[PDB]
Amino acid sequence: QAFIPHVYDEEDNDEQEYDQRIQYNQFQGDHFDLAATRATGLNGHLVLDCPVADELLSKFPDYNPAEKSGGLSREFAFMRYTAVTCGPSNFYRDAYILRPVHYPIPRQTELMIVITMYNEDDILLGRTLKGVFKNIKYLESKARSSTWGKDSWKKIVVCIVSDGRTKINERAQALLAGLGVYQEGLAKSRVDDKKVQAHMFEYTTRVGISKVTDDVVKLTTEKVVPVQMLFCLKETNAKKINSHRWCFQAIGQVLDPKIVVLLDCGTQPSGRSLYELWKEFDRDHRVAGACGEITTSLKKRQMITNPLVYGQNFEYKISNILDKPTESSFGFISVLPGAFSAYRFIALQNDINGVGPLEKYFKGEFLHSSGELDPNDDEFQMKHLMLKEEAGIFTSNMYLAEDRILCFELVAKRGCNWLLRYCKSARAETDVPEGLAEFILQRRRWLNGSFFAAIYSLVHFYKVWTSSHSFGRKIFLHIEFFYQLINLIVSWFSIGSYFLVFRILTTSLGDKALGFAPGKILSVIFLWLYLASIVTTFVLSFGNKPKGTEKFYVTIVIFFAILMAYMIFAAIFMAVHSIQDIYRSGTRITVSLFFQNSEFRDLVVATSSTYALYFLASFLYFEPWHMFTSFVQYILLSPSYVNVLNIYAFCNIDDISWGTKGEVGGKSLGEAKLREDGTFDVSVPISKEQINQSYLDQLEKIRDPAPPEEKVLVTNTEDYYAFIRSMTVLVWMFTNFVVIALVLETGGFNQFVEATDLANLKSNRAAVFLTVILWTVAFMALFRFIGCIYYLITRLGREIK
Amino acid sequence: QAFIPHVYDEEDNDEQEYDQRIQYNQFQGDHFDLAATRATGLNGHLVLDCPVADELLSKFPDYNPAEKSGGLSREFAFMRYTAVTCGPSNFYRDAYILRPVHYPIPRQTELMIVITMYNEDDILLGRTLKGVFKNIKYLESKARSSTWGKDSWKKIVVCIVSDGRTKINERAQALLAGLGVYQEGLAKSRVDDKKVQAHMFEYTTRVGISKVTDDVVKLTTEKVVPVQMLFCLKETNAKKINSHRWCFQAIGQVLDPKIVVLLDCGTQPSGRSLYELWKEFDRDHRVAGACGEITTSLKKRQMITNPLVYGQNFEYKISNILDKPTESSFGFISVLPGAFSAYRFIALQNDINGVGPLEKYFKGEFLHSSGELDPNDDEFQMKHLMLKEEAGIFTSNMYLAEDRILCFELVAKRGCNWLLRYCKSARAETDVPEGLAEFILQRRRWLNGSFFAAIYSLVHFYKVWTSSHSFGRKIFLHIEFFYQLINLIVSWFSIGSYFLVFRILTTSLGDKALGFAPGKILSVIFLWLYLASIVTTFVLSFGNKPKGTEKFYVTIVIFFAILMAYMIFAAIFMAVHSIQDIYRSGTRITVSLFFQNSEFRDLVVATSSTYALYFLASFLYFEPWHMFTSFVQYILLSPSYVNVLNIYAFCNIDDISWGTKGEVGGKSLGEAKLREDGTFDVSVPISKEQINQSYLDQLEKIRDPAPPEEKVLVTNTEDYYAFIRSMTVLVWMFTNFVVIALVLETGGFNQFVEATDLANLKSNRAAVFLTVILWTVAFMALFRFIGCIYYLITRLGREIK
Ligand SMILES: CC(=O)N[C@H]1[C@@H](OP(=O)(O)OP(=O)(O)OC[C@H]2O[C@@H](n3ccc(=O)[nH]c3=O)[C@H](O)[C@@H]2O)O[C@H](CO)[C@@H](O)[C@@H]1O
Ligand SMILES: CC(=O)N[C@H]1[C@@H](OP(=O)(O)OP(=O)(O)OC[C@H]2O[C@@H](n3ccc(=O)[nH]c3=O)[C@H](O)[C@@H]2O)O[C@H](CO)[C@@H](O)[C@@H]1O
Ligand SMILES: [Mg+2]
Ligand SMILES: [Mg+2]
Repeated sequence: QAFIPHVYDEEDNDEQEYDQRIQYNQFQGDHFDLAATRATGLNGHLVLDCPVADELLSKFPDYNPAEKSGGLSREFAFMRYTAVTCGPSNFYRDAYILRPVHYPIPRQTELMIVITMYNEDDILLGRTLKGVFKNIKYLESKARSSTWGKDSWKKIVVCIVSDGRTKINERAQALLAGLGVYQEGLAKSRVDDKKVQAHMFEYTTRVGISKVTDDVVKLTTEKVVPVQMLFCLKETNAKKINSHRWCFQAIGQVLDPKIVVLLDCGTQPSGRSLYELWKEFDRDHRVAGACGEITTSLKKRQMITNPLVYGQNFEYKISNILDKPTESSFGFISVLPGAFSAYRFIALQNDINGVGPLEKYFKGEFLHSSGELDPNDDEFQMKHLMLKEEAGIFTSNMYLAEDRILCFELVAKRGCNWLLRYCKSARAETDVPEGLAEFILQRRRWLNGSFFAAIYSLVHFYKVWTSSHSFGRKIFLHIEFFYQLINLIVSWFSIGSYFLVFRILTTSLGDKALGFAPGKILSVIFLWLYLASIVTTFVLSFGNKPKGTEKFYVTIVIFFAILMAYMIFAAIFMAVHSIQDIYRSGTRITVSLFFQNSEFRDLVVATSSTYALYFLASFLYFEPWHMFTSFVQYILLSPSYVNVLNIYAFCNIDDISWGTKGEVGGKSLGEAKLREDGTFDVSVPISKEQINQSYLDQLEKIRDPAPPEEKVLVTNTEDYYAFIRSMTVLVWMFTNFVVIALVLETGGFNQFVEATDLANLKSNRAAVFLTVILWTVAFMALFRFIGCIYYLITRLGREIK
Repeated sequence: QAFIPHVYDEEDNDEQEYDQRIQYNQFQGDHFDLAATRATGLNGHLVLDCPVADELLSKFPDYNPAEKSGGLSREFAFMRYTAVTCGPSNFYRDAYILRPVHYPIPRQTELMIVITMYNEDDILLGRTLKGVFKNIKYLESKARSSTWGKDSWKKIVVCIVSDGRTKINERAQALLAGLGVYQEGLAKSRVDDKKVQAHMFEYTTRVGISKVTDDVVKLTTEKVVPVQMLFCLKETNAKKINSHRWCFQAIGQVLDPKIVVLLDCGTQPSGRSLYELWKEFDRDHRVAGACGEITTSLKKRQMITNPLVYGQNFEYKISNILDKPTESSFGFISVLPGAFSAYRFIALQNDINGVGPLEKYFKGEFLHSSGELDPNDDEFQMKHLMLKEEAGIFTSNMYLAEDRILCFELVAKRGCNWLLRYCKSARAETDVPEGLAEFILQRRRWLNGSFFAAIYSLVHFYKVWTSSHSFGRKIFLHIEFFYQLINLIVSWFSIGSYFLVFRILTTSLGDKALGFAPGKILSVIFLWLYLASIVTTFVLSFGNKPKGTEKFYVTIVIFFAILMAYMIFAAIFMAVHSIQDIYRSGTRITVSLFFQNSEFRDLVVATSSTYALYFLASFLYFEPWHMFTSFVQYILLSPSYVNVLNIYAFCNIDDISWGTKGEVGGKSLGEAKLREDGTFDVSVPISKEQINQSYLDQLEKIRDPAPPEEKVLVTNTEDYYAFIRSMTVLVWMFTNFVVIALVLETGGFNQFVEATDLANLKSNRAAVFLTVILWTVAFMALFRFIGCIYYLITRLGREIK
C-alpha cells in the first residue's frame, strides 16, 4: 500500500494549521502548448510531452471519470522530457526553454531550491522532499504577506540535480517516478549523433510525502500543495562543482531567480526555515549570502554507545553558538555550509570583463583534472582556453576552497557592498557519519578547505580596500582578518602544541617533589606509544585507505582518549600540589598569591574561564543540554581531532580521482577466417617488387642515425598536485619541529647548556609555553563570546523594530 | 649503405682465427616440407612459409642467377610464420610444431640462448646479437671436440622474446627484418575468432653484424655462420615472468634443450663465454645453474664526470671477486644474475605431484595481479584454480624473489643432488644506469628481491635435510645458512647503524679535550640536515616518483657524500689524538698498548684490515684497477646506498602496476535520429496498460522495505599488498629505533640516569657498539676472503686435472 490516508504526528499541529488556512480547491494550472513515432521537438531539441500514469491522475482530487482528460490542466496531465547535449556553458546560448518560462504569461521565479543527490537512499530524499513540501505549504498558507499567499507555489521551483546516470540509487529513482517526475522509457542516449549530457524531467507534482519511517516511505494525495519539480539527471558523474555549474550557469540564467537555496540529500529543513532565510534576504538589501543552524539527529543513538555522534553534536552546537554569530556580526562568514545555505543570484554574477565570484568558483573544476580534453566536446574551446591561460599557485589550487571562495569574493568586491549573515531561526537536521572512516574522509575535505580559504583570504586582504563599504566597516573587517590570522597560526601549530603540552604534563609528574611513584614509567610508556601512533598514522595516511585499516585508527583514537584522561588527571594533581605547597610555606593566604602561582593560574583559571564562557553562551541561547550530554565525548576526542584528522587531511591534499591513460595501440592489421576446408583465407604480400621495396625501405630506415629527441612535454597534472602536497607536509613538519626543539631543546640545542643548568632551563621555557597557549585559547574564547552577545543584542533589536 | 665489406678490429684477431678454421663452403640446409589466398595451415594452425626478399638472397654466396630458386636450401629460402592463440600453458598440448623439430630427421637442441627484449634500441640488440654470433662462430670453429665442430650451428637456437607488440622499438624491428626474421605483412590479429597471443617467426639467418658503432649498425653476409633464429613477439606485455614462461613452459618442452642460457638486451658476451658455461655444465653432472662475471662498460665515461658509474663498477668488481666465489665454493648461490646465467633444463622440471622450482617461480606472476580473469581466456581454468587455492604469506609474495627462488628450490630438492657454480672465465659487458632515478628504480628491484629471498631461504633451511647430499655437504650448507643469517641481520639494521656511527663520531669532536672549535656547531647542523634528508626521502618515496623529483635526490646524495668525508676526517682526527695521548701519558710504548687503546683499535685496525683484504683479493684475481680508479666514489656513495635506496625500496614493496576498474554502465536504451523534416523519430511507451503496469511495478518496488546486505566480498589484491608493505616499513622503523634508543638513550631511557652519570653511561655504550659493528664487518670480509682463496685453489686444481 504505497498510498495511505494522511496522518498528522504530534509535531504536525503547525501543518494542520497551515492546512486550515489553505483552501485546497483552486489548484488550477495555466494552459500551455504541448509538443507532438514522430515528435515535433521545439527549436530542434528533443522534447516530449508524455501523459502521466492513469492511476496517478485518478488519485488527484480534480480527476473526473466522465471526462477523458479528467478535468486536469495541461501541466498537471503531461510530464515533459528534454535531452540536453550542449552542457552548462552553452545551455542559455542554445534555445533551451524550461516549462516555467514557456507559459503564455511568463512566470518569475522567487525561490529556487537546489537539491544535490548521488546514490542516496530513498529515505534521505524522502526526508528532504517532505521538509521542502512542508515549507512550501507554510508559504502558501501565509495570508498577510505582500509576496507570498495565494498561488505562491508558482514562484518556487525545486531542482534535483542527480550526479551519475548509472550511480543513482534504484529506490530513489522509484520514489521520483512515484511522484510522477520520472519515467523509464523516455531516456535517450544520443540525439543526432551527439551525446546527451543531461536528461531533464519537468512536472508539477501534486503528491505529498505523508511520513518517512526508518525503512519505508508513504505518499498520499490528500492535502498536498502542487510543487514545480525539475529533475536533471546527468549522464556521467563530474563531482559536485559540475552540478552547481548546471544549477547556476545554465538553469539559473534561464529562470533568472532570486535567492537560490542549496540543499543536500538527507538534510531536513524545519517547517518555517525557508521563510526565515527569505526574510533575512528581504529585510536588508545588502545581504548576499545566508546560512542556518544545522543540527545532528539523535533519535535512536545512545550517549555511551555512540561517542563519535555526540562529539560531533557538541562541535556543531558550539560552532552555531559562538563562531557563526561573531562572523555574522562582523559581516564576513568564512564558510557557508553547503548542506544548507542561500545566495542572492545577482550578487554572484560576473563583471563585464568576465571576472567574478562564479568564475573563481568554477575554475577549480577545470584546472583540477586530467589534461585530456575530448575534441568532440562542444566546450572544448572554453576548456582549452582556460588551460592555456597562465595559472599561479592560488588559481590552480582553487579546488581546495570549493564554495568557501565565494564568501570572500562576495564581500571584497571591486565596487559592490555585500554582506554575509547568519540567522538562528532557520534550522535543519542531518545525519552525521557514525563510522570512523567516513568521519575521517568528511573531515579531510573540511580541513583542507578551511586551511586554503584562510590562507587565500589573508594573503588578499587588501582587495577589500576598493570595495564600497563604510570606513568603519573596513576597520572592523580588518579586525576580523587579524583574528583569523591568529586563528590560522594557532591551528597550524596544533600538533606540536598538543605534543608539548602532553610531554610537559607527563614529565611534571616525574619530579620527586610530588609523591607519585609510577610517574616516570608511565611517562616513558606514553611517549613511546605516542610516537608509535604518530608514525603509524603518517604511514597509513600515505599508503592505505581508511576503510581497509579502520581498526588501527580505532586503537589510536582509544589510546588518545586514555592519554587525554591521564593528562587531565596530571593537571589536577599538579594544581592541588601547588595549592598545598602555598599553605605548607606558612605565608599569608591572599587572592593575589593564587594568581601569582603560575602553575595554579595557568592550569586552572584559564581552563575554568573557557568552560564558564562556553557554559554562559550555551545558556543564553536556550540550548544547555549539549554542555552536559556531549561535553565529555568532545573533550576525550579532541586530541584525535588534532592528530589523526589533521595528519590524514594534510597527507592527502591532492585528490587524484582520475587514473592512468593508455593509447593501447591496436593497429587493425587484419584477421584470418576459416573456411569449410582446412585452408585459411589470409592476405600477405606476394609480388617480389613489393617485398623488395619494403626491404629497401627497412635498410634505408636503419642506415641513418637516430636523431636526438628532447622530452619537453607539459606532462600530467597529477605530478603537479603530488608535488604541491609533498611540499606542504614537509613545511608543516619542519615548522612544528622547530617550535618543539626551542621549547624542549630536543634537537642539538641541549649541547649548548650544562647538565646542572639543563633541568632549570627546560622548566622555564615549558612554563612560558603553557601560559602562552592556554591564555591564547582563553582570549579567543572571550572574543567569540563578546561577538555572540553582540549578535543576540542586535538581532533582538532588529526584531523589536 | 646498410651492407659493407667485413672489417676486423684490433680485438677481432681471435675471430679471424675462427674464420681460418671454418670452411664457409658447406652451409647446406636440410630439406623440409613447406605449407601452401588460401593456405594449408598445419594441424589447423595458421602457418605461412613466405619467401624472403630477393636482395637478401642475392647477398648470400650460394645464390645463382641462373636458377630461379637460387640454389639455396628450403630453410634458407623461406621464412616461417606461426600465430599462437593458446598461450604458454597449452602450447605443448596443442599441435604446435617448431621448425627445428619438423625436419624429416629431428634435430636435438644442445643450447637454447634466450634473449629478453622490451622497447630496447637497435644498438643494444645489435651488440647482443654480435656477441652471440661470435660465440657460435667460435663453437663451429672448434675442431677437437666431441660435441662441437662441423654442423654445430644445428644444435644452437637463438630465441628472442619481445614483450609488447606495440611497445617494441621501431629500429630494432627494422634490424630484425634486415636479418630476414621479420616481415610486416604476415602479422594477423585474430584467427578463427580467437585472439593471437604471440607471433612466432622462424628463419635460419646468414646475415652477420659486422660492427656496432655508437649510432649505427652495419650488417655484412661475408664470413657468416648460419644461426637459427626464433622471434616470438607477444601481443600484450605481461612483464618478464610471462616471457620466461613462454621460454620454459612452452618452447622448452617442444625443443627439449639442455643448458638454457638467459640473456638480456644490451649484454654483450665475450668471444668464448658460452663455451665456458657449457663446459662448466659438462664437466660436473651435478651442476644445475651457472653464472658469469658481468662488467660495466667505461668506454666514453670519465672518472670524475660520472661518479655513479664508477661506484657501480667497484660494486660489481667486488661482488664478482668476493661474494660469488664463496657461495660457489659452498655450492649454493643466493642470486644468479638474470642478465647472464644458465640453467640445466632437466633440473628445473616439476615432480609428478606437480611441485617443483618452476611452479614456485611462475606462481608469483599469477598471484601478484588484479583478480580479474577474462572468461574467454583458455587459461581461465588454471588461473581460477590457482587463485582458489589457499595461499600463505610466502606463496602470495613470491613475486618479490623472482628468479632468486629457483636457486634455493634447486639446491634443496626432495631427493635430488644439485649444485650452483660460478665460473670466472665467462664474461659479459653491460651498460649501467647513468642517471640517478634509473639507478634508484633498478636497485629498488634488487633490494626487495634479496631481502625476501634471504628470509624465505632462512625460514625453510630444514628442507635441505631430505636432499640427497653428502653429510659434509649438508654441514657446510648449514654453515653458509648461518653466514647468510648474520648478513641479513646486519643488513636489516643498516640505517640505524649508519646513524649511530655518524652521531657518535660527530659528537666525539664536540668534547673539549681535543682542540676543535667548530665541533659542536657542525655536529648540530649535520644532525638537522640528516633528519631533514631522512624525512624528505620517506615523504618522496611514498608520494612522488623519482623521475619528477630527481633534484631532491641529487641534493641528498651530495649531502651524504660530504657527511661521509667529514666522518672519515673525524675518525682520523680521533685516532691521531688517541695515539698522541699515549705518548703524552709518559708510559712505555708497546704493540699491546696500541691494541689496548679501544679508540685507535676500532677506528683504524678494523678498517685497515678490511681494506687490505679487499686489496689482496683484487690483486690475486689480476683485477687491481678498480681499487684505484673507482674506490673513492664507492666510499663516498655508500651512505646513499644504505639510506636512499633502502628507504625507497622498502616504501615501495608493493608493485601495483594494474589500475582501477569500472563497469561504467552504458545500458543501450536507444538513440533518436533526425529526418529531413523537423520531426524526430523516437520510441516511447504509448499504451496506457503498459504505463499503468510500470507505475504499479514502481509502487510495489518502493512499498517493501530494503533487505539488509552485508558486504562479504573478497575485495581486491592491491589492498592486500598495500597492507603487507605498510606493516614491513612499520616493523622496520620500530626495530631500528629500539636499537638507537638503547645505544644512545634517545627515548625516555635518559630519565632513568643521573645528569652527572648521563655523560659517562652514553660513552661506554657507544664504544661497545662501534667495536661490535666494525669487527662484524671485518670478520665478514675475512670469511669472504677465505672463501675466494679456496675457490681459486680448487678451480686451479680442476684445471690442472
Ligand atoms: C553534512 C552534510 O549533510 N553534507 C556534507 C558532507 O557530505 P557527506 O559526508 O555526507 O558525503 P559527500 O561529501 O560525498 O556528498 C556531498 C554532496 O555531493 C554529492 N556528490 C557526492 C559524490 C559525488 O560523486 N557527486 C556528488 O554530487 C552528494 O550526493 C552530496 O549531495 O561532506 C561534504 C564535504 O564537502 C559537504 O560538501 C557536504 O555539505
Ligand atoms: C643489469 C642488466 O643488464 N639487466 C637488469 C636490469 O635491467 P634494467 O634496469 O636495464 O631494466 P628492466 O629491469 O626493466 O629490464 C629487465 C629485462 O626485462 C625486460 N622487460 C622490461 C620491461 C617490461 O615491461 N618487460 C620486459 O620484458 C627488459 O627488456 C629487460 O630484458 O634490472 C632488472 C631488475 O630485475 C634485472 O632483471 C635485469 O637483469
Ligand atoms: Mg551525505
Ligand atoms: Mg636494460
